[PDB]
Amino acid sequence: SHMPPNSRIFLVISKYTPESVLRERFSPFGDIQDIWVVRDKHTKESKGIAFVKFARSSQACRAMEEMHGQCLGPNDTKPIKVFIAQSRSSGSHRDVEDEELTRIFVMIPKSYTEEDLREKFKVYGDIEYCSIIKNKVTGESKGLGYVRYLKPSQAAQAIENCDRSFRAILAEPKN
DNA sequence: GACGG
DNA sequence: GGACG
Repeated sequence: SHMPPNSRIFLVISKYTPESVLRERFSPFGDIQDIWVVRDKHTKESKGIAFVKFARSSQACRAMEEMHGQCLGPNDTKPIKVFIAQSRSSGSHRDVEDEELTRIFVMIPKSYTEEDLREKFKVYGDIEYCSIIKNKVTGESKGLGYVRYLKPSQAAQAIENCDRSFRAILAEPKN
């Protein structure tokens, strides 16, 4: 229902954009599992808010990257906003920032240098920065590393496609 | 502009 | 198994 994480997008749309237009415009980006136009309890009208759940986080991220800022109708004045949605549990409505989506955390052989890591992970997208966690006295690698990509979908692709022995997960922010 | 079926 | 002087 909510698996995998970061596979649901949050939309700020026109109150007059129906679910069918969301399906037509967002289905190219992946396997849609649920489209949900949020309606006001008292008027039963759209609040101008929607959720779209995709089968993969990479699909949700590509949808966000391509569709944020687009318009969906002639009567629509403002562009739509598309974010990765917060979970139902907790998630105090705060917008997920791109910095929380672009960096992955991997287990790697001790022999890897930062350029070895970049070589193995450049195939999933444009890498902004690679680092390896080392003993800062001796310089020896602790076998853990970070890869930050330019786009959230690139980090999602890496997590979904790289060898399972890397144990690739989204990296928590430092603070 | 944030949570149903 | 797992975290950034």
